[PDB]
Amino acid sequence: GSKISFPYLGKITHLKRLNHDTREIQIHLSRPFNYQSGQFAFLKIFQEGFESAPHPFSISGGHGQTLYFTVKTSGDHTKNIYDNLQAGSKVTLDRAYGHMIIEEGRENQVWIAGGIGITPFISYIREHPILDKQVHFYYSFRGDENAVYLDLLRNYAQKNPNFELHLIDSTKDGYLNFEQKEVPEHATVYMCGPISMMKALAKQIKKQNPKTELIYEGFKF
Ligand SMILES: Cc1cc2nc3c(=O)[nH]c(=O)nc-3n(C[C@H](O)[C@H](O)[C@H](O)COP(=O)(O)OP(=O)(O)OC[C@H]3O[C@@H](n4cnc5c(N)ncnc54)[C@H](O)[C@@H]3O)c2cc1C
Ligand SMILES: [Cl-]
Repeated sequence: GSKISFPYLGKITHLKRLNHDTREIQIHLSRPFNYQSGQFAFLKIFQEGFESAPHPFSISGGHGQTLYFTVKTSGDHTKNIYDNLQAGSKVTLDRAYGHMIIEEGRENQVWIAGGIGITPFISYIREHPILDKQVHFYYSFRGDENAVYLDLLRNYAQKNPNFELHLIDSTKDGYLNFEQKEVPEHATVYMCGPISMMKALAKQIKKQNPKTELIYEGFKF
């Protein structure tokens, strides 16, 4: 307990409904905030009609006094977020958490995202406009209407040729599968999506390419 730490006080400045069920929150904080792309944080909302309990969400962009989250409806709080959350509202955050720093991974990196699991990588893309690493990125989503940030990703491919982008619509091709997929020899694979999808892909990637490093963060929708 050798540090006195105060929560990060914030105001919500902008919101955008990216699709039918996912909403992007832009926050201004009272003082600069440390994180590294791939970490999450615990957000507490103070608006009439909202529970103020802390929910974790992956940080999906920002530096300094700007922080972004992208929320997919999955239950009542998130549904309330999509529907009713309002610019002006006060929020606090404790601090960054997680062991998924994309910076610290190898030169070579494979990225796998299922659904709203793309958020941590949007973080990376947003804060590294020119890309240093070598990236194969697999974005899996259930139907075009569950994809987000498409334009941002395509713009990023155009600016960064060392950025290689695969869009899988799982309803077209079936769940992503890495059995007959090879992996760069000295690569780090990062993954984020439904827990069910993580565990299945971990299995497939530790067996085919058992020499690969693999960091993931699951959740349930
Ligand atoms: C590290 C991490 C990062 C994350 N990042 C993100 C992110 O970037 N974006 C994002 O949208 N989410 C993210 N999540 C998930 C998010 O934290 C939760 O999904 C969210 O806080 C749930 O809030 P809720 O009240 O809407 O869900 P709840 O209503 O609490 O329920 C959650 C789930 O449980 C089920 N459920 C609800 N009520 C009941 C009941 N009475 N009985 C049985 N089952 C029930 C629902 O089907 C629902 O899907 C992350 C989670 C983790 C752990
Ligand atoms: Cl799951």
